[PDB]
Amino acid sequence: KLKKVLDKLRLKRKDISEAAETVNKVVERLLRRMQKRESEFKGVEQLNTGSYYEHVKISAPNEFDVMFKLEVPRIELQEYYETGAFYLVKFNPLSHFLVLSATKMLSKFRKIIKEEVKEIKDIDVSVEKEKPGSPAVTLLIRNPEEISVDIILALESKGSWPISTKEGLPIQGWLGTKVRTNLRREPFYLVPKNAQGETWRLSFSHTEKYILNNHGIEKTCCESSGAKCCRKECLKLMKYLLEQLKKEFQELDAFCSYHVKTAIFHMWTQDPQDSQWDPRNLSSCFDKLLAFFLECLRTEKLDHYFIPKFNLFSQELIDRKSKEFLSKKIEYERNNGFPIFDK
Amino acid sequence: KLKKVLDKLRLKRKDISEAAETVNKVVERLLRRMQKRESEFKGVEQLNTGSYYEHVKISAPNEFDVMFKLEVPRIELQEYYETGAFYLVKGNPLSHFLEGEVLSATKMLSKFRKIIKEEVKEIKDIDVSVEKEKPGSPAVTLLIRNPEEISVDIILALESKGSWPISTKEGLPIQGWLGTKVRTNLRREPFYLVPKNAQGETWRLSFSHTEKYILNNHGIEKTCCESSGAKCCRKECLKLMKYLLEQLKKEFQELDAFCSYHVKTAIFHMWTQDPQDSQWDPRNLSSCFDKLLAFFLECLRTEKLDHYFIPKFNLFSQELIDRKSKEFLSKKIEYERNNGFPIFDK
DNA sequence: ATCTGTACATGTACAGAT
DNA sequence: ATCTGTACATGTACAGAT
DNA sequence: ATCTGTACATGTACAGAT
DNA sequence: ATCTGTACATGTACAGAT
Ligand SMILES: Nc1ncnc2c1ncn2[C@@H]1O[C@H](COP(=O)(O)O[C@@H]2[C@H](O)[C@@H](COP(=O)(O)OP(=O)(O)OP(=O)(O)O)O[C@H]2n2cnc3c(=O)[nH]cnc32)[C@@H](O)[C@H]1O
Ligand SMILES: Nc1ncnc2c1ncn2[C@@H]1O[C@H](COP(=O)(O)OP(=O)(O)OP(=O)(O)O)[C@@H](O)[C@H]1O
Ligand SMILES: [Mg+2]
Ligand SMILES: [Mg+2]
Ligand SMILES: [Zn+2]
Ligand SMILES: [Zn+2]
Repeated sequence: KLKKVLDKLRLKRKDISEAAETVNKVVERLLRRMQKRESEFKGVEQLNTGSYYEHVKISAPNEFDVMFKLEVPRIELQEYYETGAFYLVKFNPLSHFLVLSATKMLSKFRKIIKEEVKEIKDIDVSVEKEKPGSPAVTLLIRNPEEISVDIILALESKGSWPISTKEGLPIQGWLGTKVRTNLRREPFYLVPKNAQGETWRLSFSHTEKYILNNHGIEKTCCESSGAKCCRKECLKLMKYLLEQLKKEFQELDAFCSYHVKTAIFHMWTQDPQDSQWDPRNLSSCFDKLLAFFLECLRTEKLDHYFIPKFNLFSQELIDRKSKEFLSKKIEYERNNGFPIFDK
Repeated sequence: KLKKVLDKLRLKRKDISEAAETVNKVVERLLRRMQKRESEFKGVEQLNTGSYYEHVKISAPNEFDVMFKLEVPRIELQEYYETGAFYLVKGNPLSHFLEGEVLSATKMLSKFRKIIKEEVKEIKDIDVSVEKEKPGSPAVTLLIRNPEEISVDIILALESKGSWPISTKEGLPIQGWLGTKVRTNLRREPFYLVPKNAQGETWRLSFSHTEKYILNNHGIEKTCCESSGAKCCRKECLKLMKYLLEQLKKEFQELDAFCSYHVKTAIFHMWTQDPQDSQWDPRNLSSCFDKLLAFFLECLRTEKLDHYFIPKFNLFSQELIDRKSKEFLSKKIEYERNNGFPIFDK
């Protein structure tokens, strides 16, 4: 039933092989260009993020997310009002992006990438028209197949995480206090998503990657000498429900995969035991996930998992209309055996 | 009953405070000295090991173990006659300890020892001498007196960052317990060679750093023994077993061949055999301790206790310990077991 | 003026003390 | 149930060296 | 400072056993 | 239908060499 759906959603090794071989060619070349040429981004380092690298990518290997992270000296943050997620950066190579302007820096980053792509004749690859606000430089590759790659500029700070995250990452009952303390000793990242043009947003893609690949209360969850859980499978099913709904109804344009990822982090925290995510109980697990996501919509509350004061479902970010709309559509699919899965 | 014993065994904060304040003074000074002038041990780094740093030290804070580890690039090992544990190592600073390519353990240890003795002489803050050398030991042992007697084993160590030696490939069977990711990461840590004998150029592998990790990350659940997790009795069983041996050892010299490492090894095997945190419930301390004794007794009777990291190395081989010694310890354990542990009452 | 090995600053888990 | 000392990991400041 | 080699985890694909 | 074993593929951390 849902096994049958996950089978459809499963990526093929051949497709993975071909898609990766190309994406890596391009990314390696873009990365080479940032240092081996005397740009402001010399020393920038690669960090693969998102669904493909978490092993929760569904349908096809056609969307890849990569951080080009840049370690910066002693940095001063100032929270953009009380948003929790957005900051101004303050205090050498970067002088010419001065307060460090996100858009000015992103523009140069973008300009370089556009130049390097022009010089690529191996592969059919253009640079997508800029979406204002967005921190990505998006590449549209065509093998025969359409593949998109988000190159995300990132500042890496080695200081302790900003105050807004102090109560974030409530993994203590699930992954534990040692894991949490160690995770919060990793750097934090700022990406140039706006709000305006000088605002950066916190990024925990590196932390989310760790969590995805170390998601059990037991150290052996999903390992060769351990028991398989269905945590990732539920994430996939939920992602697919949204993807399918999103491509049918334009009313759902305000919703994205990060909403679902956030909700399931909360579910995993609420239901820490690996036994509460037994493969045999895939149906009820998926169901309790839907129920939870519906409560978030109804209460208009979905807190950033790392930044509790940042509500992704705040009125200011998404209309009541949009939420009620998605509620009805989810409720419908739920109470009619998920017809949309059959497409 | 056993809670009451563990209460006695528990260290006091006051004693910990005083003992540590002194030990650290001495060790910091000894370590500072190694970095001086054209010392062959410049770059040597500190790594605290053993029971005190694993939180399984019992009775008093009176024995501390410290590795002074020294990174040695481009190093070639040759296993000493298929033993698994022992190896030969082959204007550089260590040049002075070589015998045509071969790094002498004893020559190196001797210099190490000489330096330490010299540095201790110059300490008048604290009452601290250097214990007479124990044959078949890699340690330089300090006897500090505070008022109270405290000993500190300074252990010379080579640090190699290469892959662990072949003999350990089947070692550390933690896959069903701590997992494959933990194991892979652990085996990416360096391995250590200490100058224990067999001859004067032989070194022995050391996994004290790994054992420390295991002790402090001993559960199948990541929250085992944490503030938002469930307490197990794994460490408590180790303490009780250590105490049984310590008490027996200081009464009967027949038990001189036995050490705390034997019990530590046995319990690593027990933890592997019983991976679930529920199999080590605090409420079931008695049966947990009992199954541990039963296991240790089987090891003695079958004369088999494999090094947890080096499976082919049997710590209870006839060549290391007499049948007599094992049977003796068997009877004494069996006795304590079947008479309510009278020796705990001392 | 810049660079650096060393010491310190900051944070938390663990366990003992209250 | 809360509070506190020690160990340990990671970041950063800086007197002495260059 | 950069690059390659090695080991193994997380996947997929599929046959034979249950 | 599911489970187990093997083969094949990609990702990633880190050591040793340059
Ligand atoms: N903080 C960030 N760290 C890393 N990458 C980021 C971050 N913020 C944004 N990005 C990347 O920028 C591109 C566009 O982002 P938008 O902010 O315009 O909207 C995001 C996007 O449309 C959607 C899905 O993101 P992603 O492709 O990473 O999803 P996935 O988890 O890989 O799954 P699938 O590819 O299978 O769907 O989510 C939106 N979004 C909103 N907030 C966030 C956030 O904090 N992190 C990530 N996405 C977010 C994208 O490439 C995005 O990754
Ligand atoms: N025979 C041995 N083989 C391998 N490692 C050993 C051996 N003996 C001791 N060690 C290592 O040296 C460490 C310190 O030795 P020591 O005898 O002090 O034991 P311990 O675990 O500290 O317990 P305690 O000191 O309370 O008896 C041990 O924890 C272990 O890692
Ligand atoms: Mg993605
Ligand atoms: Mg000790
Ligand atoms: Zn799992
Ligand atoms: Zn425990």
